[PDB]
Amino acid sequence: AREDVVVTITETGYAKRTKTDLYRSQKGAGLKQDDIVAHFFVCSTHDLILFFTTQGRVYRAKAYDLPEASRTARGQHVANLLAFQPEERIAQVIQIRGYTDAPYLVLATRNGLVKKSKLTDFDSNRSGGIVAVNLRDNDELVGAVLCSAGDDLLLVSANGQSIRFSATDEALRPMGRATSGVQGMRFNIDDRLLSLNVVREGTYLLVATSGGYAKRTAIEEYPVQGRGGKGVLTVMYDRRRGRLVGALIVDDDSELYAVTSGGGVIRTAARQVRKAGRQTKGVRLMNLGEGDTLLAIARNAE
Repeated sequence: AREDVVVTITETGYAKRTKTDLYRSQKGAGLKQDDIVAHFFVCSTHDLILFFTTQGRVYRAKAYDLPEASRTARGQHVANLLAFQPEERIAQVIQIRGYTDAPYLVLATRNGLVKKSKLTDFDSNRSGGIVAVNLRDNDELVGAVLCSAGDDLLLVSANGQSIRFSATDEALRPMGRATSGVQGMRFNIDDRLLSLNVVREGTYLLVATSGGYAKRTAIEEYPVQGRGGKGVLTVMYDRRRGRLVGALIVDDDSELYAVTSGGGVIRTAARQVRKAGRQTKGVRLMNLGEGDTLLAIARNAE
């Protein structure tokens, strides 16, 4: 059947689809990570869902390949449904209509590498997973975005460095799938890449530390620089406050979850998080318990 569906993927990696009309009619333990809707796509049963993995592969599924379930169900674990390799996990999910939807796919790795490929290079029904990037043994894929050569990309590290660069074809050449990435950001041994995002106007980069200190900064405050540098600070670090646990792009109406160490999952909105300068320390989340710490922040996708 060809139907309009809502595809939901939880933060924990469980997926399902629900007919749009049914989803709209549907609904003592507290919130848990399975309740976090990480991805929410209103699409067709016949559209494609691309699952980029930590091992640098991409698995495709038509939305009809995701099981039908009520809004309340978490669904089926994607790694199990799509026969991922042992220990392979979801890194990012992108819904597309077809392979001409954007000119490029840009990927980013834990170790700060980036790679652009033509989106049509992924138009293959070959086995389950296809290689999207060649990774070294101690690297992992962390981000994947659709973009054009007219876009800027933002990379953010756990130690609070950020780099924004223009993803022109001169600066970031389109490359093959089964090749290594090029340097996106340079950082210390003790650092790692948290996120990759396409810059969009009117948004904010919301950062939060393990100590629970959060802030959001207008995207304009991130300077455009050459790919591969150390970038600039996006937080004022202090040992008492901790490293970054999350770096998300939000709008004034974005809804979020704070995953605490000792109090489960708490709801927060971007509007609850203080707007401040790029090199500011952040403000402790009010709802975070005293002595509790933050494990992660997650977007509430709907």
